Amino acid sequence: HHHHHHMVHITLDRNTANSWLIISKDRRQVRMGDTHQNVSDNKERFSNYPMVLGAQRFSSGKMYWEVDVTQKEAWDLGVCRDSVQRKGQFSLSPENGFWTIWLWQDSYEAGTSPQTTLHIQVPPCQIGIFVDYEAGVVSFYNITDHGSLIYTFSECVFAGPLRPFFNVGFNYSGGNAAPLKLCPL
Ligand SMILES: CN(CC(=O)N1CCCCC1)S(C)(=O)=O
Repeated sequence: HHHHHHMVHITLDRNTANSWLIISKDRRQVRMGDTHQNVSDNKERFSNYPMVLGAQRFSSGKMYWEVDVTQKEAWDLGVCRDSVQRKGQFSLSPENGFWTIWLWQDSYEAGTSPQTTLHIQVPPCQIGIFVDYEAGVVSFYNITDHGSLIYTFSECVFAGPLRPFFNVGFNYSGGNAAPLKLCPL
């Protein structure tokens, strides 16, 4: 792909984070803590899952960023509407305002309803995410495999401003403590 020149500097919004997350001082990394991180509750925090939003809002144009997923067993990545549900249980779907892919139990899937199997020969250590607001496209790229395409959501109906979306995943196994990291431009 040749989307690299639309690179944007994403930072994480602490106020949206689940209360167990630890976001680095530079707001570029996030990991699961082993306990509640001693913050007040608010209506923006994702309550049931270890999720956090980027601070940036996009309503036009072309945007690109990269995320490091090295040695994680589970995670979700993509974009979502600014007005997605924060509290309780929900599925990641375009009907609920999410355009995402994930790793779970040794398989990769796109967050359609129902979910779609992905075909990845080289497990990625970094993921590229491209959004074309006007075209209604969200695409995912395997940076470890020379930028190969993972998945394209087309005919997207965003229906609002978009925010970068992250889930570090649960750490029931003791094998999923590693962080998500926003990679430098
Ligand atoms: C289920 N987790 C503990 C927990 O209750 N929380 C952390 C995750 C978000 C909800 C809050 S664990 C064992 O760390 O994956």
